[PDB]
Amino acid sequence: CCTALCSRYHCLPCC
Repeated sequence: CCTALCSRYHCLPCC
């Protein structure tokens, strides 16, 4: 994902 927030707010996947 983008950073860590595995939420549907960052990229979409899990980080």
